[PDB]
Order: sequence, then C-alpha cells, then structure tokens
Amino acid sequence: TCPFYKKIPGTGFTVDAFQYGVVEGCTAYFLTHFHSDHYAGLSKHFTFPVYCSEITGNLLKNKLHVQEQYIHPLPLDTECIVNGVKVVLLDANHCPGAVMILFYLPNGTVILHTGDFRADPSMERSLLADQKVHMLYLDTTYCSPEYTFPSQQEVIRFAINTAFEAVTLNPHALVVCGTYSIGKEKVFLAIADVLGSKVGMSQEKYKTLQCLNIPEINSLITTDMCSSLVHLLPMMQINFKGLQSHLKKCGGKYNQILAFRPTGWTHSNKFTRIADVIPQTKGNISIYGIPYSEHSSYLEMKRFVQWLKPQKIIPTVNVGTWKSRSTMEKYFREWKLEAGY
Ligand code: NI
Repeated sequence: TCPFYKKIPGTGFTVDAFQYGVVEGCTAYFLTHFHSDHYAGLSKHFTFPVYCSEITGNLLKNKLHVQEQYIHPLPLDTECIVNGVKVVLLDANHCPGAVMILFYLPNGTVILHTGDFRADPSMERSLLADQKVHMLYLDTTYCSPEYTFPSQQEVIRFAINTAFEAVTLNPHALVVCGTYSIGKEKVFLAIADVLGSKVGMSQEKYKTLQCLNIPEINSLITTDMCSSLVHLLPMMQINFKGLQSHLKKCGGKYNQILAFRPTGWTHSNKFTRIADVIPQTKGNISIYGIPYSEHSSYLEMKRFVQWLKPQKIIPTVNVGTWKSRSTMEKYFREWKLEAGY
C-alpha cells in the first residue's frame, strides 16, 4: 500500500506511486523523472493517466511501451489545469526530463514536490518567486553537513583535462565511461567533444539517448564501436576484469584504457579535493571515481529551504529509520531559527 508522503491531500493525485497496484481514489498519477525507484510498476498494461514532462513521456512510450493514450506530457514553466486543479512543472536540475511539481489546492494551500533535485540559486527566479508555499515535499538524500562535493562544472573540467592529457601522450589509449541509468550525460559528452570523437555504445543505450531531446545528438553518438574512441559500458563492468575483457574485443586498436566511474558522494570527499584525485591502476588500465552529483549538497539544500521559508517540510528520502528522521527534523529547526521564519 501507498505511503502518506506520496499522496497529495485534497486531490485525486499521487507522485511516484506505481508499485502499489490501484491506489484508492487516484484519478491522475504524476511521475517526476525516469529513474527506476520512481517508475517502479509502470508497463504496457498500465491504464490510468500519467502526467510528466515531454522527455519522460518519450521514455515511457519507447522504453516501457506504455500506450500513448495514457501519456499526458506537460510543458514547463506553464500554468496547466489537471482534473480541475492548477499545476506547474519546473526543471529539477536532476537528470533529463526531471521535474518539480507545484500544486495550487482548491482550498488556497500551495504544495511544492521537488522530486529528486539539485538545488540552485537560479530557482529563486523561477515562478517560485511569486508566492508562498505551505508544504514542501523535499529530496533529503544528502541532508547532513558531512555531505560536500564540488560543482558539476569543476568535476567536468577535471575529467576533460585528464582525458585530453592521457590521449595526447598516448594516441592509442581508449576512454571508457560507466552508466546504469539516465543522468550525468555531460561526463561522456564533454570528454568525446574534446577528443573529436563520437561516443560509441550498445543499441539499447543509443535508444535511451535518442528519447532525450539533446540538440544535435546524431552528431554526438553512434552504435559503430570501431569508429569511436570513447565507449560507454554498463557500470558493473567498470573494473579491472571487465575492462581487460573489453580491450580484448577491440582488435589490437588500443594498448591502454582510461575509465571513469561517476558516483554520488563517497567518504574520500571528506579528505581529498577534486584537484588531488588519483586513480586505481593495474597494468595498462586506470579507473577514476569522480563525484558528479545530481542531488543537492547539504549547503545547497539549506540555502534553498531558507529562501523558500515553507511552513512545513515532509522529507521523501532517508525516511525509514528513527535516527534519520530525528536528525533531519533537528536540521530543519536550526534552519528555521537561524533565518527567523
Ligand atoms: Ni533520481
């Protein structure tokens, strides 16, 4: 059965609630983004209205075969009426297609559901500027001060310079980048662009990227592995064994691999600056772990919430333990006393 923090009071609506069967009195199911924990349950057999972005709609149709009659895409930054209630979708700065949802309740209450998001000062100049929010349903993935990481721009700078240096020293090196879902596409796109190559991948991954409305995509990716010196592989294969095995298949074109594993936060963030990061190396294979986050740092989260000044906060991540829930409630009270709302 569907938990409370996925229901929107005073509406027939749920958010990211497809794994519970038929939800009593749900007339429209919202999906914030195409990540498996959130879409869990959708398929070609689903027969209720799904509301989402255009990009999420492309993935539902082509990857999950959801029938077209039940896909309701909405434009961003635009007031829309759904089942007699005003809603707006806003960019979440998460993965492609990810939204936040503003609901304007018939009784005068305003609710923001962040989905998964990476808070940014640019959100203080969206349609959120205009008015009050009474309840915030918040992506609390990294709600603790130990969670620090650099900007996406610094991480990409590090990856481009690392790849360009290595391939200029050795023109016979191959670059490999891990993936297991959408998001983080800038890692492999920026590397390929500096190297003057398309990105090679499987047919299944090429299909997924074709759903994402990335400009000039046909100029950036390919299924012809032989033509490309930046390859994508599933994340589970980014290890000394998997990469040895991959190099065998390239037909003596390459004598070295340099690989990247994007992660979220890891404990080596607690000591080592992005500049100072070093790889793990065995023979002619080197693997860099790089902390490319699509969720708010503690400081970014705190900034956003202090600016918005919500009356109540409902966390949507780390809700399963008493210690987690208690820790989060203490931070929300400090933020409120410090800023005076
Ligand atoms: Ni996500």
